[PDB]
Amino acid sequence: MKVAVLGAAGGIGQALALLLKTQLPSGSELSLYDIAPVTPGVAVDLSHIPTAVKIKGFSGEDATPALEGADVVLISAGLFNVNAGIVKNLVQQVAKTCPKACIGIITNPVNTTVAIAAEVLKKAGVYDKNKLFGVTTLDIIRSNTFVAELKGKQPGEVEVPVIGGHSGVTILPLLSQVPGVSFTEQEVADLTKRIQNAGTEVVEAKAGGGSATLSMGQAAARFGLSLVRALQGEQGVVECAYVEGDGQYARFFSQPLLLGKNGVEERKSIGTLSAFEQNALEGMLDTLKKDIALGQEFVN
Ligand SMILES: [Ag+]
Ligand SMILES: [Ag+]
Ligand SMILES: [Ag+]
Ligand SMILES: [Ag+]
Ligand SMILES: [Ag+]
Ligand SMILES: [Ag+]
Ligand SMILES: [Ag+]
Repeated sequence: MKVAVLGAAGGIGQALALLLKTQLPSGSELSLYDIAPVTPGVAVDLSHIPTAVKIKGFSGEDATPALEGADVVLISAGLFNVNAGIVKNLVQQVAKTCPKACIGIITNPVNTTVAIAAEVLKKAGVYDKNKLFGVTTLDIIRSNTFVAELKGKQPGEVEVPVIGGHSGVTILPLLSQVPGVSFTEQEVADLTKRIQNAGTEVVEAKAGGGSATLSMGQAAARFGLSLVRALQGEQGVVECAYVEGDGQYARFFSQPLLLGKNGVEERKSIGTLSAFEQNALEGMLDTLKKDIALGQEFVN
């Protein structure tokens, strides 16, 4: 099982490649691609770590050598028009090479970049809605951290469902579904406000030094590993991701997903929502639908 990381020389990409090199199952393969000429040396660097994960790095404007045989493609390359054009170009490159591969978009704005990728794969006639994922895992592990700190739980034993989008008011953590933990109405609003603004927390603390890179690589690594495990045939692998589903709330929407040997095996229901959550859901659907349309019009 081969994972291709497009944009592997950036902050997110290098952290993701390090975690995949050290945590991918034995026998996996890892290919790094980035326009930065350092990328082949990034792979040789990681190649000295003693794990059973073959790794090779590529540069230049042609990513196709890195994409050959890839079963999973994670795109973290990357103002909006520049990043939007980068996502569209790289997804067009994947459609020429590995039309099967599961594709996880990390490049922000995820609410828009996933719609960009979908319209591209459609134009190439290779689009499979069970194989395109918007990586929203950072919202989950942030919610796990904030809930565990507030409620005095072990951070590794808390799992918060997070649905909707990946930006601002479209991030809706379903705090009413955390087992064994109850929240006041003040704690729900406060936690929701911090979870929706957590990206700005990092930008301000970095004093202009950028946004989240290390925790984003950790979240992307968690999702990629779950995908790889499910593609190997492991059962009961459930992760949340921004995907094109039934369109009950929006064309793309983050929800629990049973993963399988072909990507999505079943889109699980979001479950019961509290009054606060159902109101936060319908209050942000307009912004989410506009996020999607922005990506749809960028391609069309
Ligand atoms: Ag392939
Ligand atoms: Ag291929
Ligand atoms: Ag696949
Ligand atoms: Ag797939
Ligand atoms: Ag992210
Ligand atoms: Ag979730
Ligand atoms: Ag989930």
